[PDB]
Amino acid sequence: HHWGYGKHNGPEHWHKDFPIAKGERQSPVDIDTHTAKYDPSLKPLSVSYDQATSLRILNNGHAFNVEFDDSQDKAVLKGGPLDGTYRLIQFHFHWGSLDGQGSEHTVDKKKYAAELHLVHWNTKYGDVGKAVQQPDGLAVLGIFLKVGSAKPGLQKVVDVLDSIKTKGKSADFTNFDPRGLLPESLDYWTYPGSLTTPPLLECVTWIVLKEPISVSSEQVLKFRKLNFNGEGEPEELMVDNWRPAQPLKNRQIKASFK
Ligand SMILES: NS(=O)(=O)c1ccc(C(=O)NCc2cc(F)c(F)c(F)c2)cc1
Ligand SMILES: NS(=O)(=O)c1ccc(C(=O)NCc2cc(F)c(F)c(F)c2)cc1
Ligand SMILES: [Hg+2]
Ligand SMILES: [Zn+2]
Repeated sequence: HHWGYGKHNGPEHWHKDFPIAKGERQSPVDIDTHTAKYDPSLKPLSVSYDQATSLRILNNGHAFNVEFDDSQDKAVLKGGPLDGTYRLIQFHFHWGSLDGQGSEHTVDKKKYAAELHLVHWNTKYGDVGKAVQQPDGLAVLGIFLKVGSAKPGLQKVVDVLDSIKTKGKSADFTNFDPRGLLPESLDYWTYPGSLTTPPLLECVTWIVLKEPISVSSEQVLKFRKLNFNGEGEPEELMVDNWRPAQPLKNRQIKASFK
């Protein structure tokens, strides 16, 4: 009665309502490190998050989004394979019920515990609504999470999850610094793709970081305690909200490093 990740409304069914699901530039994809083309013309990424203004965190029934004020060029992404300035609008995660799965993208078929997506829209389009209608409208920075040591910068997010346990719940979330979620290196792979959830619009330039960040078992456990359902409805734990790898088709994955 609406898409989800369940047996009856999961990824295998999305194509019925969103035919683009079987499109030419769908995400995520498997990154085969041996076939990725090192491209020397790729410029380094420019991540300027020092003026980032987070405002709210909400459980939307599919994942939890941390939203940022994108009214001005406060937190932007430029450089890399990008042409123009991209403003950060929100970030969310995809994760699994077990540590051996959770990521959307895979590297040489290897799945990580989770995947962080920092969503940005191209400023030349005026608003996000217009950007999703363009081939280069969005830029998503993907970061893999592996279970190991705790990530201090992630704890503030972890602590607030209790207040947004169910669908539709939101909590004020100001003064969060997204710089605390970045790995040391900004080396990346890039390819043209799409949103990984319906409407599955093919308007995204994907930039997937090579270096994952570590999070503790305890930190990822808290993600698994969220609910897909709203208050008063049957409880369904929010886990495995990831889409399986899609055919690469006529696309080439470029790498910024040798
Ligand atoms: N400036 S703000 O904090 O008041 C604000 C925050 C989030 C959104 C939003 O998520 N729209 C949906 C949405 C988000 C995306 F990231 C997209 F790519 C998209 F197409 C639609 C809009 C405004
Ligand atoms: N996991 S990910 O990075 O690929 C991803 C990022 C953002 C969104 C999103 O904003 N959906 C809202 C939304 C509502 C609409 F009505 C739209 F038209 C639209 F494009 C997006 C979905 C997936
Ligand atoms: Hg598009
Ligand atoms: Zn995502």
